[PDB]
Amino acid sequence: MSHYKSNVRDQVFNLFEVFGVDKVLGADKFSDLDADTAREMLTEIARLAEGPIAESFVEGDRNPPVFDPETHTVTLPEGFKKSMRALFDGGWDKVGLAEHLGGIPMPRALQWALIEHILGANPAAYMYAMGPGMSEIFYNNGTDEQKKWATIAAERGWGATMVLTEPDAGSDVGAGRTKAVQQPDGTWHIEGVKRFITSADSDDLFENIMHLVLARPEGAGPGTKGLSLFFVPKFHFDHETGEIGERNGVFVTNVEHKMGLKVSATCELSLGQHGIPAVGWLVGEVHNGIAQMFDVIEQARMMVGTKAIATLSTGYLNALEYAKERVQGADMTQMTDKTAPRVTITHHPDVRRSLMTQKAYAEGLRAIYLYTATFQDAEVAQAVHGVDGDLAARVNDLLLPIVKGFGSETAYAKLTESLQTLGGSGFLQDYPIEQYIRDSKIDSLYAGTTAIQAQDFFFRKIIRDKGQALAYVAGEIEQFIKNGRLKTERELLATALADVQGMAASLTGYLMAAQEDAASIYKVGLGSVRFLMAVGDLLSGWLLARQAAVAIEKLDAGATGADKSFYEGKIAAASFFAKNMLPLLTSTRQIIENLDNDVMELDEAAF
Amino acid sequence: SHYKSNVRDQVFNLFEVFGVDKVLGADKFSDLDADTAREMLTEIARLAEGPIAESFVEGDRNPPVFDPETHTVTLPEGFKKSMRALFDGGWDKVGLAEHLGGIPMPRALQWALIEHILGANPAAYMYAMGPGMSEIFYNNGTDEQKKWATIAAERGWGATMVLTEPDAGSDVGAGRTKAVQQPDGTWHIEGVKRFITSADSDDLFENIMHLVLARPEGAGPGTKGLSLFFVPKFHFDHETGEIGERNGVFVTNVEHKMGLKVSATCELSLGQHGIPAVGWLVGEVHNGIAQMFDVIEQARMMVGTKAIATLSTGYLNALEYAKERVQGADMTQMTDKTAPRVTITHHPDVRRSLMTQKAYAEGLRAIYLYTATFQDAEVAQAVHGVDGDLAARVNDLLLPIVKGFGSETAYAKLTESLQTLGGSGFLQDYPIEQYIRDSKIDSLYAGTTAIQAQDFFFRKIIRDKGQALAYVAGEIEQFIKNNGRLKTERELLATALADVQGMAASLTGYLMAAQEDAASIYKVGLGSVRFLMAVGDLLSGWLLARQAAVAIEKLDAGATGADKSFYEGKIAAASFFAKNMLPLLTSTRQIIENLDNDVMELDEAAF
Ligand SMILES: Cc1cc2nc3c(=O)[nH]c(=O)nc-3n(C[C@H](O)[C@H](O)[C@H](O)COP(=O)(O)OP(=O)(O)OC[C@H]3O[C@@H](n4cnc5c(N)ncnc54)[C@H](O)[C@@H]3O)c2cc1C
Ligand SMILES: Cc1cc2nc3c(=O)[nH]c(=O)nc-3n(C[C@H](O)[C@H](O)[C@H](O)COP(=O)(O)OP(=O)(O)OC[C@H]3O[C@@H](n4cnc5c(N)ncnc54)[C@H](O)[C@@H]3O)c2cc1C
Repeated sequence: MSHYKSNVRDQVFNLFEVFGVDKVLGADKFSDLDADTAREMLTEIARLAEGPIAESFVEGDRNPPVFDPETHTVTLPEGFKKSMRALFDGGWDKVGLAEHLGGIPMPRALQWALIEHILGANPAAYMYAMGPGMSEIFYNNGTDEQKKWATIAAERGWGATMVLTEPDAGSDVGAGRTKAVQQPDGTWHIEGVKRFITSADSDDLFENIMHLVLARPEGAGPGTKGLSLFFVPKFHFDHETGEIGERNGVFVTNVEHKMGLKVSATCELSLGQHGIPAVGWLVGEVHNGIAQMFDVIEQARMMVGTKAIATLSTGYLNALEYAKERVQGADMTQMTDKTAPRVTITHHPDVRRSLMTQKAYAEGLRAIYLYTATFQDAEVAQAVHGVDGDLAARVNDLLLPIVKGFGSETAYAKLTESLQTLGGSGFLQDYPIEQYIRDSKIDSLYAGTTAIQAQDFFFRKIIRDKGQALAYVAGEIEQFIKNGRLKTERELLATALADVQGMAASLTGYLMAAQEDAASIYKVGLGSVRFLMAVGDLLSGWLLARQAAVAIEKLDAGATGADKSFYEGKIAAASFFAKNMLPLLTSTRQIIENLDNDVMELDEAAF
Repeated sequence: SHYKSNVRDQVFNLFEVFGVDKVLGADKFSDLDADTAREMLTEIARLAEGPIAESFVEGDRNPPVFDPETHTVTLPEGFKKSMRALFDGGWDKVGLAEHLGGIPMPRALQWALIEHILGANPAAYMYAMGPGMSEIFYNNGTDEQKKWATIAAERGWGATMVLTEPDAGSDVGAGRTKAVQQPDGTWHIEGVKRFITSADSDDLFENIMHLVLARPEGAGPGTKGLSLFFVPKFHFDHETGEIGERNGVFVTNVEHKMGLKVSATCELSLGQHGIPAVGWLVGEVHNGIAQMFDVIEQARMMVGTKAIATLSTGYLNALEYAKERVQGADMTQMTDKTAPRVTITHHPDVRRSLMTQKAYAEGLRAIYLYTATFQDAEVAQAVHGVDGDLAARVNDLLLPIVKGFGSETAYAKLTESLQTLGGSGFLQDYPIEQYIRDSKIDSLYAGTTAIQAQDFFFRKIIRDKGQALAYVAGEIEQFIKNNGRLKTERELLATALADVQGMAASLTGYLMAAQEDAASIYKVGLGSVRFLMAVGDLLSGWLLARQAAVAIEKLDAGATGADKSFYEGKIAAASFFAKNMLPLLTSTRQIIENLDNDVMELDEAAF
């Protein structure tokens, strides 16, 4: 089969046996989608991923897109376009889309589980397919007139882009200088050069592309607050009929050559620089740009995290399958005997250490993003968590930089163990892991760098939140800890929780002391990422231990066969994660408790 | 011009820290004084940064092309031109024995010289390793073979180490390639080898010496039954060197790799094309694995030095970028959207990252130069006061560190180099992504990290009765025991030293328990790589601390300007490493003290 190895079994286990998302299925908003249909949906997109979607994974990397300066367009390899047609023909770009736009209603937890398969098999395919979802965001933010245009864009499956970054403005979005000039007829002319725009052109995949463009109206103030969001289509079109008209002045001028994710066209995009204006329409006919744009950013951050987790999962399973077949060496209990029987490398302790490390972090990360997704629907959050809409939103916002930052960083690091498991053959393009590594390196960078995620997590999602979302999560961990076979795990989780509370308190002190000693805030920065990673480790450990508790109940009730093996691995992974990952948080707390500004006072020249 | 060298740090180590200048101008090194040594470094650094580095990108983007009908490789012109610059300067004869054309010099200086080639275009050094292998052949050869080795070295023949088969990588002793003795005393070699570096190399050289492991007919199993053979690509006149008829050793494939693409990695068929692969028994004795390990020890030294060289230019690139990239306001002014924009070196996380790159890069540089100072009996005596036997044992202990810890650390920290560039880090326009790809294999060839860790524990500690390890620990204890401007660092090093001693005792106890319950030996394997990495952290922190002590004395004495900045940076690095890296070893010790065989007893089906 393909490079892509899916894990529907683990998804369903999470959705049903752990979090109880089936308990909203079949009723009210989900009245026409039951537990059986949901599972059949996941099996169906998994087969599509493993089949036609994954089939062009290698081709997209080896035969990447080409920019044509003679038409300012991009050409995509034929095999990949065939994969995109499979994705559209099955309607998959419209699941979790609102019903009035043609979508099938469902819990966000099920939606992201479905998308995992596309991100595992060929992640750029999903990125090119994000158009209808951005049309929906345009709808929810648009005037009534604009809501008709967005409906046309979704129904016709136009592509879309998120257009923020400029050469001098990436992390600092508010430094952007792309300009908006209001016209007598109420439209705007956008003038600027944007950089690194994913899917800014898409060959002939779609009949139009909606660029959602941040730009500074003439006379507006500085920073992100001065920005507005504009609907800037690639082609003008009839506002009632949708018929495609003349070309608008928004042109790709280059495509970047990248380490990976090569089949995703990453483009420099010029607005109003080629002799015709880039006409835009103020979204909502209100000036509220960064706020509107962050509806898009939040989705993109969820997607990047889920992508990284999807890639590690298929990386692990590839590594595992390889280890099961590769004969090399004697059993360590016979290491001195040179006539001893050769064994498969799963018999070797370092390999099992490596595989269990890969397994626990992949499964722990899947649990994290599905858990994050159970707070993205007010009604799921009520039904499975007992929390109201306001708390749910804050808990989701707390968890997003974890999915994104902890997910991106952990997936790329643990794929190293996946490649290591293949020995020298892991360094070959013949196997998919080296491409997994190159494709996933970008996950720590776009949709906001790990450092930006760590800062949002602490400053905005904890401090500004007054700790409500964090206090909720920590309280759920504490309950699990208070409650036999899982006593050691609970004791280790107790230590990890205290360690994370200690780190939170040290950083809070550094921040609060900045009122009387400005440079104190630097210690917050020095510690932020390690703190984010620690909370990620804590969540992984908790959720795996929760999985183990369910697995114990299921084995006690008589699980057999393949089910019994699955449950047994949950117990093993949870125990291994508690005994091998969690204790390091203690040293990390002590390190964060002793941070100082020596590294900040050093002359730049001494580096 | 990707390659950024650091001759200043090399000289600082060679002379101010380790005192290699003490043997320069005396006995074996009479014609090389400290001035000439310094000029040799500056000279090859200039060559590396210019002509050698010039084809780094070309070799990746335009990799060798294989003709299966001729069984040859075509290399890209720009890269062959870099190879000619290397040869025209005599840099394929560094540290070669004087009677082969070499300039005598301590191994510490030679490896420092090679560092620049490995940083600039590592595959160029690999192609140029022929003369060094000729010298190894010389040392192991008969008087008549010594004459062939003299010819090969003088004519600049390339060379290969030929061990790996599809079914024998880590387990060298499972090799099935056969050697068939002929009545005249030559042998015919028959078999297929795999992953052979430089098995063909275009027209770079007039011949290749293949050093081939093969099993004489009827010999026993395992590594002890293997013999080592001289198998030239071309037959040649043993008196004049004149090249004769093609010998029966043909490249039949060339791998497609994630990185190091300009290095032809080849399937090599001996005696499969109707032409015998004639081989000559090295030293006309049956001692193959012992003989070949002279080669493996150089290769492991080279791979480590490669990883380290690449991280260093990785970091120096990241630092130069950070110094000129403006993004965001200072953290003391985050709230103010009017604040001045700053260069990213002002941000805590970036300074954390740069100092992590710096401390590991410079700590590793110190490790490999430290290791080299035990590689000459005369340098070890003059610099350390140790006899030749202890010197060899210490060098043997440190090589899996250089290789295993060097390779794993360099690859991991390059991730920070790439992150410093933000999204541009993901572009091929900058060299970091190729550093990552090129260096991923350093954890794999010349023995995987797990084989390094197994070698370290069982052979370089247990079979050594702890003597070399006890020597190094004693030196560390001496530094700790002896101003109190470094009291905190010495206290942290004291905890780390005891942590590592604790780990060694635990693993030793698991081994001893294996006399009673064989399965206990699995715990050694589970912990071996973490122990290797611990010792590497201990050495890094100790050597950085020694560097800081030197820098303090030199600052106290009145260093100004660029010297002052350099010395300040060493103090900041030693302090940062002790406070941010070393404490984690306490958690690692506690994890190793609680290893258990659960993960070993788990059904393979539960993964
Ligand atoms: C493949 C790819 C696709 C992309 N697609 C899109 C797209 O469709 N739309 C779009 O708008 N953008 C897109 N981007 C842009 C991407 O989001 C930016 O590259 C990213 O936000 C980082 O910005 P930058 O490259 O300017 O790096 P910089 O902001 O210059 O950051 C460089 C370094 O400085 C650090 N840093 C910066 N500011 C701070 C701070 N305040 N505190 C601490 N550290 C800091 C960063 O962490 C990083 O280590 C894409 C990028 C890539 C690589
Ligand atoms: C670019 C490149 C160039 C190379 N050039 C050469 C060359 O010129 N000459 C040459 O002779 N070889 C060469 N090699 C071969 C290289 O040395 C081998 O790939 C390496 O020794 C690992 O062997 P393997 O690929 O068969 O992996 P395997 O031996 O099959 O190992 C796969 C996995 O099992 C683990 N494992 C295996 N045995 C054990 C054990 N006993 N205990 C614990 N874990 C174990 C490994 O650590 C790894 O994680 C090259 C390899 C590459 C990638």
